[PDB]
Amino acid sequence: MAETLEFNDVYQEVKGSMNDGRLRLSRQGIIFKNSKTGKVDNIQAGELTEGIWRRVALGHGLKLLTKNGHVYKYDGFRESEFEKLSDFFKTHYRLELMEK
Repeated sequence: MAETLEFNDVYQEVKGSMNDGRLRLSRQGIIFKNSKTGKVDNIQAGELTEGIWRRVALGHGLKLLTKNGHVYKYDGFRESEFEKLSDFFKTHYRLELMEK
């Protein structure tokens, strides 16, 4: 199975704003880099408590909750990405993406 997944065409959704950037999943966690501002966010695998897959304004999106109460939303996936994302979360993050 894949040890990394990369999405170069998704967006972080913050209060209705859509910030383009690059999302990279590895066995250790998730990194998002905002293309405009260069701002990098990191989520460690062990910090994830919940992952949700749902329809959003552009395609589908992930909504991720961490143990410290932070919420991260990444939007603009094709629906066909669900299987690889679901498998990655289950295998490496030991979490089952909830479909809502």
